[PDB]
Amino acid sequence: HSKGLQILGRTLKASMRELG
Repeated sequence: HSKGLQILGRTLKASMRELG
């Protein structure tokens, strides 16, 4: 179940606030 939206959203969001 939602591990497959959790970790992607979390990773994507991290990826966009750890960007610069």
